[PDB]
Amino acid sequence: RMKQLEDKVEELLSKNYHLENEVARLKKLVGER
Amino acid sequence: RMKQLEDKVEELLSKNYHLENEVARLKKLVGER
Amino acid sequence: RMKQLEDKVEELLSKNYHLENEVARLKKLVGER
Repeated sequence: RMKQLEDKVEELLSKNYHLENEVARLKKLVGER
Repeated sequence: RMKQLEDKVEELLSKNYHLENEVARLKKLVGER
Repeated sequence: RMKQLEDKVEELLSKNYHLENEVARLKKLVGER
């Protein structure tokens, strides 16, 4: 169960990094509107 | 400890899912400009 | 390993909260029409 949680935290970490880049991009696009 | 971590990873997983749906929606509403 | 996972999920939980506030703001700025 611990290895599985580790694998899941790793993908959530990567998803979080992506979302931050997307949110930063949207902030700027919403800015331009 | 493990039950607590499981609960917390679930919380983050469902929060992440909600944010990604909203961000996907906003990308479309904002468009290119 | 367990302490390390716990520490990482704590960090991600706070990062997720920040992104939710940003997304909430953008939803409002973008609007319904």
